[PDB]
Amino acid sequence: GMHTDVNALFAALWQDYIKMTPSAAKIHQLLGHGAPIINDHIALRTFNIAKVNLSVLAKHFTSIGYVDSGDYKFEQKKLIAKHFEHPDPKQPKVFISELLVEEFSPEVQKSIHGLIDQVDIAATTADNFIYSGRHWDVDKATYQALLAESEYAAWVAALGYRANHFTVSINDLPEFERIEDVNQALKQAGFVLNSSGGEVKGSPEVLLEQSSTMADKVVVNFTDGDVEIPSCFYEFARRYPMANGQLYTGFVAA
Ligand code: NI
Repeated sequence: GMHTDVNALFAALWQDYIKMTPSAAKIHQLLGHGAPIINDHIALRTFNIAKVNLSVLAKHFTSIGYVDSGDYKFEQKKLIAKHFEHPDPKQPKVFISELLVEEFSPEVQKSIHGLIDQVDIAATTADNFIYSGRHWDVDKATYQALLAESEYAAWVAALGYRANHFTVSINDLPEFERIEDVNQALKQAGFVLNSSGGEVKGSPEVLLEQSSTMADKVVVNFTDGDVEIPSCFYEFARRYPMANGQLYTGFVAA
């Protein structure tokens, strides 16, 4: 059955995540000097297939005190999502999204169903489910067909059930005030940041600023090949107070 302790769950999720994301292990040490770092959030992904849907993943958190705190729809990416909050403010928010499989070609829908058909339903209630990885055989052509319509779908097909990212709470870092200053320390320590949308996405005026490392790389063992792909980035977020004084809790620019 599922974890009973919130600290143990995140410990196990992080141990799994850093295997894909060595940069996160290094930056965690850099910023915290060996102390634990407060996280703003983690992000998990799935498909809207009953066996593995948003609600199934969410039970791993609502069973140990998380509360449903926000509903989101992302139209362009064909996603719905929710975030969950724990009564202890040291604990990360939990962001869980699911791809709407019906929005894709019949061929992609069949392929995605084919992967999830291989998931043992019993695995979905075990304690390791959210960091259990791949439960399916998948070949390169299947990966490419998914990738042609959805990077999200391809990522889930390649890596399975594992954290997509952890996000450091800049608010809570005792030595830093500004995301720009965290970004500068990261570059000075020899990490490279994603600079596509600009190195900082958002602004104080939209109540949220985020930045990230460039994704590390991992080898995925497809049925017909061993392919190197991007795994995960490590993210950084500063939140700002709304009109009423509480921090903005959303996940894109307000
Ligand atoms: Ni995030």
